[PDB]
Amino acid sequence: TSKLLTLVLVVQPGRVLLGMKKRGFGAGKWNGFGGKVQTGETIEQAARRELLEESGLTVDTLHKIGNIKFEFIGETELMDVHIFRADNYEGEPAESDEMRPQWFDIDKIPFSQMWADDILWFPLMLQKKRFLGYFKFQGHDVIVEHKLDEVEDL
Ligand SMILES: Nc1nc(NC2CC2)cc(-c2cccc(Cl)c2Cl)n1
Repeated sequence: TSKLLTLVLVVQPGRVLLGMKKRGFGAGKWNGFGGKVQTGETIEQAARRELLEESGLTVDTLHKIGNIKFEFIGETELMDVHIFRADNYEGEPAESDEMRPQWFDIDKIPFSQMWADDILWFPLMLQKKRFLGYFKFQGHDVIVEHKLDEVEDL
């Protein structure tokens, strides 16, 4: 089994918008915006909705930039995460019950308080190189195996 999940990174020249998750799974980490994809909708439809609800932003075009499956040792279910880049948006970022948004300069991204994988795939996302990966975790904080390829090489 895989759980279908969406993640959106809103980017401007030199900076990325992240949100501090205030509750639930991954509470206390900065991340992009997203969540579960419901049965009967597309991955993209979920992403647009969840961005608006969590950050206040409406996006025109979402660019598909990555797909990573995550496995946790000792656990059955995988997370299938679909990652998008937004280069333009309407509205202004604002705190919601789920997320507190904040801009970070690209040389100041707080990787030590993000999911452990972000530091490894962020450079591909920032360079607009579409990618595919597979990560195996030992608990929430330790990466046992990480694999990443640009899809151009497959
Ligand atoms: N950056 C990043 N890294 C992740 N790494 C996997 C160890 C969990 C998972 C997620 C993610 C994406 C969408 C929704 C949810 Cl709930 C999550 Cl947790 N994001």
